Amino acid sequence: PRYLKGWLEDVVQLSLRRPSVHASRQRPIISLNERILEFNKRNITAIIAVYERKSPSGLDVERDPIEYAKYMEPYAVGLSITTEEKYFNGSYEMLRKIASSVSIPILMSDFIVKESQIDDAYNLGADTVLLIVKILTERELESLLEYARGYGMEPLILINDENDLDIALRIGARFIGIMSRDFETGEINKENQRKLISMIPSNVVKVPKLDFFEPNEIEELRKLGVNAFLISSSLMRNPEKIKELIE
Repeated sequence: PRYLKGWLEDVVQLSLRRPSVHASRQRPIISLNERILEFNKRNITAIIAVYERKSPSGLDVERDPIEYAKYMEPYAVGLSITTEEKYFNGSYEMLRKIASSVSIPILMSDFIVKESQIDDAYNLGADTVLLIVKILTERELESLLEYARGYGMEPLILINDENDLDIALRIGARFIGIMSRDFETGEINKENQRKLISMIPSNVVKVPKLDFFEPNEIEELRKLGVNAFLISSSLMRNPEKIKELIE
């Protein structure tokens, strides 16, 4: 990985030590990026619903992992499940149980720094994985991208700034996610996100991450050629809102 400090260094050190899981895939592979293109062709808004394990406050808005996934299955283009344990309270067992319960694409969201983590994703039933440019060297990103494609996965490559985007385009990323929060400060900056979006070539499948939204904001981004949306907070607090993004 790159030279890091703070909690990002801490989670990288944890991920380097993550034991590989002993599981056997009993699930087809459903390409998430290609399903997004199918939704685009049918003019159906493509929402990747982000599941969060625990609520950040005492408000009892926690969702059962299976009920949430089953609720989203008829509407979402895919699901994002976070398997990081220390800060996000995820687990491999939670991913496995969700994947055996639904038949739509599952994105494994974690801090992937070694090949065995992609093995884990495949063996547990995930259809693709998240790769984060900021924590990897250019050559590590290239290697892990080729490695995931050897499983038939097109990973979602997550960028935060102009340097990230430059690397991603040069290595031939076809599936790019754009953060709305700054990586170093945690502050939401929709303005910087829209700037990066507008620089991505049209033939790349591009996916901004959004916590909250207004319906008009979605249409404006779709107008720029955004292909799909990663949405978290608004759907955890009100899962039924996904029905308002489709109809």
